[PDB]
Amino acid sequence: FLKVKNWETEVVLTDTLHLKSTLETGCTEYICMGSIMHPSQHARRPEDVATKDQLFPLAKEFIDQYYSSIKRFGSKAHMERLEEVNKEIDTTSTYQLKDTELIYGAKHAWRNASRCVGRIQWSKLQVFDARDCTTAHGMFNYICNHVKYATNKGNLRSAITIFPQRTDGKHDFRVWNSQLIRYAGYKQPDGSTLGDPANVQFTEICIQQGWKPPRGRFDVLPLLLQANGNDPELFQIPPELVLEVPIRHPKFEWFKDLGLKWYGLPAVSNMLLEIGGLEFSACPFSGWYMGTEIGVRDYCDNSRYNILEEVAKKMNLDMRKTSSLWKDQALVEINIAVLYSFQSDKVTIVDHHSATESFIKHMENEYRCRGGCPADWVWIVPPMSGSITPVFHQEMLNYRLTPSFEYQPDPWNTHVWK
Amino acid sequence: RFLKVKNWETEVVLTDTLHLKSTLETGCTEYICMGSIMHPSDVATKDQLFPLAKEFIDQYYSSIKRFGSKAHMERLEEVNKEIDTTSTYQLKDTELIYGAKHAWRNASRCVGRIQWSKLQVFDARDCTTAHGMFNYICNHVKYATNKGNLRSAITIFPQRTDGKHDFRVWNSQLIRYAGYKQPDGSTLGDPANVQFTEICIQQGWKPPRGRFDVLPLLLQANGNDPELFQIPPELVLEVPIRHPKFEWFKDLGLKWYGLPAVSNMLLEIGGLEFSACPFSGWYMGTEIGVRDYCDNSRYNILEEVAKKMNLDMRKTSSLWKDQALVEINIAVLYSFQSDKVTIVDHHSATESFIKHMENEYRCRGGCPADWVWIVPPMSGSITPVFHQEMLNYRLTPSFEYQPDPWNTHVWKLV
Ligand code: HEM
Ligand code: HEM
Ligand SMILES: Cc1cc(N)nc(CCCN2CCC(F)(F)CC2)c1
Ligand SMILES: Cc1cc(N)nc(CCCN2CCC(F)(F)CC2)c1
Ligand SMILES: C[C@H](O)[C@H](O)[C@H]1CNc2nc(N)[nH]c(=O)c2N1
Ligand SMILES: C[C@H](O)[C@H](O)[C@H]1CNc2nc(N)[nH]c(=O)c2N1
Ligand SMILES: [Zn+2]
Repeated sequence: FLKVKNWETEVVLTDTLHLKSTLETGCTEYICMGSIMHPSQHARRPEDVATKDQLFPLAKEFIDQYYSSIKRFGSKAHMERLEEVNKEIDTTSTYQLKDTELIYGAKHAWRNASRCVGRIQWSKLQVFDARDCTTAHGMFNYICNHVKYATNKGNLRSAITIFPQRTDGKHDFRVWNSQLIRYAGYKQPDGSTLGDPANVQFTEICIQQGWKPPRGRFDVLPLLLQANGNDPELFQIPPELVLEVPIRHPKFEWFKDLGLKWYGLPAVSNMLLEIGGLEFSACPFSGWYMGTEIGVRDYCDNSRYNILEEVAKKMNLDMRKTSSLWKDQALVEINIAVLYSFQSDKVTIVDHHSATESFIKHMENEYRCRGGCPADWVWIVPPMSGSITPVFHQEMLNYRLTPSFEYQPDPWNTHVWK
Repeated sequence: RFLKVKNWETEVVLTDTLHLKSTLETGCTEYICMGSIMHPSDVATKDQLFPLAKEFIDQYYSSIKRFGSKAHMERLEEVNKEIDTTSTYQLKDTELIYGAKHAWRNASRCVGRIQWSKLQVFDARDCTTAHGMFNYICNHVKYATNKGNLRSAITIFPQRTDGKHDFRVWNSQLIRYAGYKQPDGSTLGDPANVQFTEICIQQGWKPPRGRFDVLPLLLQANGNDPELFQIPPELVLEVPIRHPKFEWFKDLGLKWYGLPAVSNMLLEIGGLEFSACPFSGWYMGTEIGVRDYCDNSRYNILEEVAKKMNLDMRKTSSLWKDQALVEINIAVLYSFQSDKVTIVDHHSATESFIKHMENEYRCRGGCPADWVWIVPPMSGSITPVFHQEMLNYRLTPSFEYQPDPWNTHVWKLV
């Protein structure tokens, strides 16, 4: 057993769930790697098509967990399912999940995501089974339906669309975009960057593939979709499906003249979903924003839109020295504007005070019913005003449970073109 | 073996080899990370002390480029004699200074370590009574305060012997404000110090019962009962807090003390334990402006400031707390700078820490750093440390936490 304490409330929780952790964290009793982005390469199954003794134990573990979850461990259906999975692996080197298992696996991958502050919502996830997809055109159709469903005219709904699992590693389905909706970035001749600097490389691949860039500050990128290991294909998302919020400020009438906007739907498309040894390399999922993701990171990171200087100028702050806290002062006003703007357009958004309070409640729920909740303090604490949120004062234990979402390489680093 | 850390803002990659020198526990395991746990988890025998002493003497003679020398070998022989005959040993003055500086250098939770080699070390190992401790501490406060031009310093009292004769400063810091619980459930002064305030009162302290009463010193020598002393008021430098634009801010009546002086930690050098070792530097503004003033469990002034700012406090999404938090921290920095009392803002402090970290990697092979503590409690991602991967491990000499003395002390009077 392990205890975590909240230093504000003195609430103490006792963790037993960590006994079921599967993968290394990267830490040891002599070194802590808690602030490393990718601390571990420990995987549950090796590189490509596993042998029977490598895959079946992982499948058995997941099926056991699923049938335990529904109070049917050792039931007739449980033992038949094991026999069935055994024959599938025997004859195809893989196996196929039932619809119920796929849904259970996706929801638990979200429930197990230690870096996600939004998990109080984990059981309210709409799962779209796209495992019958065969072409990039079919992927585009599935993604359009996902975006329209999840956007829901601003009343956002969490969703995941799951394309065919990896087979041999040469027939991967991939969304080359990091998110379904991102803005292009362009290297300028004078050395600067127009648009989102984070997407410069992906933007160049799109242009190189035939995309005609309008070369503005907020150009929605095309989709670059790879089916069954083939070369990726470009598609324009119909603009009526792309909900955007123009950013204005409730007090500063000049703020609108900065010309800022953002999109409403955060839709991660570069991660891998791992369920029982199966690897779903294309599994775009979406929820709704916490305001700081846009107002602190997207807008104010030095390597992103980097707007602090512009905003502080318009505010007439003393920008001569750091100790005037002009960056901090502008940072708050920018984040007021983002929240005010989404709320004014009735687009779902959560501020970091409400989000972190919900997460503390979610932790307490999980310790009561599940005996723990894996949580990564470095990622859960918001990137502004940290200690005036309750999660700053909350001790957390981090460990890796399966099913899970994993990072994977960018496909342009691995794809051999045809 | 090597380990790489990356900065995701700059893409600089640093290579850590120094971590191979750790041999004490982080608290984590191969399958669980406890990096956000505040405290993960009588005296050394002869056999335990031998290898600890050797490792320290070895590293000291290596630092002065005398490893393997005649002097090195004779020092090791001398140390082993003392352990064999007395069950402990005594550091040379050079070794004490080196060890104190390196405990600071090794403090993975400290963002101010670019200053580590400029530490003034006061050797107080000849002290025998609480009155002598009081004298040493007054001299430290006066030296460190230096009329506002603060200088880092540490004063080292005699090491633990059998654990029954410990020297302890019972205060958590040398200068702190009292807190008083009221019958109606409210608190006057600093809520963090209510418990220590009660102990002082019970020992005979007559409290003024104000909002900013400087606490007396409660000093324990040689395992005896602790004794009360009033710090001479002219040695306590304080800064009234005002704001460069809001003339009403001074009406809040806020002030703080200039000298941050930690007195409840333990200094370990070569297996020796210095249970009383108060040390001091200068403040980073957020320590006062974010934590001391705006923690819900501390002075908790966000509401009053947001009121006077005419902020909309009905909804969290107005970010009224965030807005008030920034102005309070502007006031703290402005006030200290106007009074010419050393202070550093979190932007300057984290920039210097990154420079320090890179230098340490280049010349030492690494820099143990605790991201959870290094990143400031406000505006985290607009400081460079937020984007810097770090490795946390325990090197010795080190500063350690220890139990509060009133939880272990067995009283003697009547
Ligand atoms: C419903 C509202 C949601 C909110 C407010 C939310 C919030 C967040 C935030 C703020 C982060 C940190 C992201 C960053 O700093 O870049 C995060 C990470 C994460 N979220 Fe959630 N999230 C939500 C829904 C979801 C859903 C539906 C899923 C999956 C089905 C999910 C899976 C994850 C994962 C795996 C991570 C960490 C991996 C990574 O981003 O590198 N989240 N979340
Ligand atoms: C010179 C200016 C210094 C600055 C600006 C500075 C800054 C800081 C800050 C902001 C913290 C976190 C404190 C907290 O959040 O409660 C810290 C922790 C720490 N500091 Fe430094 N510090 C300085 C000097 C020193 C000195 C002189 C020593 C010892 C010789 C020292 C040893 C430590 C240790 C051991 C910790 C972590 C242990 C703990 O506080 O729980 N620091 N420092
Ligand atoms: C579903 C969702 C909701 C939300 N509110 N925010 C996010 C942001 C995730 C950002 N995360 C960055 C690292 C990565 F790119 F590798 C994977 C995605 C996702
Ligand atoms: C020397 C110094 C300088 C500075 N600028 N700030 C500090 C703050 C240390 C706070 N830390 C809290 C936990 C503890 F009480 F156990 C030990 C002290 C210390
Ligand atoms: C639970 C969490 O570890 C705790 O609140 C820590 C977070 N980081 C901190 N960082 C600093 N500098 N000081 C602190 O007291 C804390 N508290
Ligand atoms: C190195 C460090 O871990 C890295 O900058 C992390 C810090 N915490 C974070 N937290 C969130 N939510 N998102 C991030 O991208 C990061 N980046
Ligand atoms: Zn760890």
